[PDB]
Amino acid sequence: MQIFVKTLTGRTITLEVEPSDTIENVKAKIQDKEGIPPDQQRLIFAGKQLEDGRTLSDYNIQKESTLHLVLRL
Repeated sequence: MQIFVKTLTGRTITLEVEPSDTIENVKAKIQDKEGIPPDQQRLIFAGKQLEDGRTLSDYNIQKESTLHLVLRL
């Protein structure tokens, strides 16, 4: 399924994911597409900071949902 990742720069990238995918794997996908190292990535959805070990389905992230990417040093 397609999801959107909104960056602070104002740019939004599209990811192809499955609800069974872990947050860690999503961050890996972001690295492959944009080159941002996972340890610098903070993902936000529905006011929650997403935890690496959990899956997208755990957070009820549906298709065409938008995640917010904030970078930590």
